[PDB]
Amino acid sequence: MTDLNIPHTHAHLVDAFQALGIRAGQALMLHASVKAVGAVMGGPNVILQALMDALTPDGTLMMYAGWQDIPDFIDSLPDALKAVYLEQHPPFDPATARAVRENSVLAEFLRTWPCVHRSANPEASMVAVGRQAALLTANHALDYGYGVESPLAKLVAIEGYVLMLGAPLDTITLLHHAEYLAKMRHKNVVYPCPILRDGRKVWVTVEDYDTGDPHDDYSFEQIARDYVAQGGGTRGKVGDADAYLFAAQDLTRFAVQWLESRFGDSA
Amino acid sequence: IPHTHAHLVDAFQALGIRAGQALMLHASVKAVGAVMGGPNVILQALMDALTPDGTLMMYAGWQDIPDFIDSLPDALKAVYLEQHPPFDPATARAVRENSVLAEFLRTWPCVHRSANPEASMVAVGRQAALLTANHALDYGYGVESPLAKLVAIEGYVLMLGAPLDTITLLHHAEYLAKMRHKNVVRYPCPILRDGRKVWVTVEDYDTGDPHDDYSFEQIARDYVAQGGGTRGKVGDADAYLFAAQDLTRFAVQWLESRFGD
Ligand SMILES: CN[C@H]1C[C@@H](N)[C@H](O)[C@@H](O[C@@H]2O[C@@H](CO)[C@H](O[C@H]3O[C@@H](CN)[C@@H](O)[C@H](O)[C@@H]3N)[C@H]2O)[C@@H]1O[C@H]1O[C@H](CN)[C@@H](O)[C@H](O)[C@@H]1N
Ligand SMILES: [Cl-]
Ligand SMILES: [Cl-]
Repeated sequence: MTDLNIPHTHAHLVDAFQALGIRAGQALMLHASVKAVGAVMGGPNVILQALMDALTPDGTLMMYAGWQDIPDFIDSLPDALKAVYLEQHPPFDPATARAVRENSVLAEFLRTWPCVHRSANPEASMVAVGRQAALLTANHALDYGYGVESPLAKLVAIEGYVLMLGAPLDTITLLHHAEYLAKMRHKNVVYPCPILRDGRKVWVTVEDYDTGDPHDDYSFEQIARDYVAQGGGTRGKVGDADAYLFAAQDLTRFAVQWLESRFGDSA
Repeated sequence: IPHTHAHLVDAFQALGIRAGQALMLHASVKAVGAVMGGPNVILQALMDALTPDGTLMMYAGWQDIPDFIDSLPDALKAVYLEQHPPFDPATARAVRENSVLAEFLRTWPCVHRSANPEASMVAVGRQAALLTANHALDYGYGVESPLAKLVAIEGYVLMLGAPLDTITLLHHAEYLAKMRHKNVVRYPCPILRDGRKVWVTVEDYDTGDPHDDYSFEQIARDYVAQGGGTRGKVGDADAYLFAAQDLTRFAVQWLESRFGD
């Protein structure tokens, strides 16, 4: 066994974020495992407070939220059960829809922050605070939620960064944007979703690339590990966690080239 | 100055290796750095710390297992069925990834190797026969397996620069866990029976992909984060030492609370 630490302070997390390369005004997408950072004096919100302190109010912080309770599976239910879901399941409400189960404690904290913004796409919904929170989350199209009209696309375009805080590299949502952009020999295209329109629940059909299964013989772990191996990003400790800092545009470029050279029209 | 035998012994003991322990090793020889006398000195140092009363195991598998023959042209499959050699524990090579040390261990005097081709384990030391004996061909990571026995004798898993995703013991956790759905595989394999090649059908849980929305890295990272195991440097490698019983219990709970029915 390994015993818990004396709790990390706000100031010592700011120092570590800066030592890693976080700079004022950057736009960051964070993937974190809170337990991996270790005990923090004041709890997990201090992680976010420290990171925004390193970024200043001129910086921007975004996290993937999705929607834990999306009823995207109801076509597989028998007719009577499906009818029950159609009538009784709540719509996606950006104010109260809970983020996906894993590695999302900080996303849920971010939702109680004043001036938080949440994008409109339920399954692909992102949350953000800071200078470009509105810009990044605006007009997130319902179809192809990781594509050209996504917060991921905008993060790449404003040359933001991805910060890994003890989360496995294959949870980098940006890699779904690489899948979207890459010209590949086989893609799976897929579902119902209740949303709010003028304050009333309406069911819509969302069209997207499948993001549950890969489009071919690969895994996100493979791409990311290949990226780190070739020098991508910077590394450093943040609390007890091993942290990685990646340029969004570079990683996206690398991943699209990775996918196209194996399964693309250049293979 | 390459790492000396003594330097590695002291690092193993600093990490928590002790005389008499039964240990499964997962290593990346590259990660350790140059060792004076080569990679075998890693194993000699570890066995020195364990003493002859200790036991050292690694996953070997079978690099050349022809479990893919049904996906070949029929004409080629027919050639495989006539000409591909059976699994022979004496000479079957281990799988290529992170296995330099497993191949070294296969030349140790008194090494034992378990009979399940795909799931084959090699071991030396006091309990090497116990661990490798009567390894069932079906469900090779299940109840009749070296992993089950490693847990029963309160052994350990030592990660020596190898990735946390490569912990074979977690396939035993997958076997044990009551989950909503587990994928079963059935595949052909030639083995030796009374000195003769016989092709058989092996049944197992899939070990190539997880049975649900998880990764082994994620489980082991959660384990470490909640205080599981010890950590430290061995040579140039990041090392982790886990108790096999506690890690299995943690991983089964982890799987059941997330993907149970
Ligand atoms: C309309 N959506 C479904 C389309 C359907 N055709 C897909 O099969 C289905 O995906 C299954 O569920 C994944 C769990 O992640 C399994 O894939 C995992 O298993 C292996 C695969 N190699 C791992 O290696 C890999 O990492 C994967 N994690 C798939 O079997 C989709 O729903 C999921 O994905 C949605 C994201 N849009 C979530 O919103 C849902 O809650 C739901 N989890
Ligand atoms: Cl978390
Ligand atoms: Cl190796």
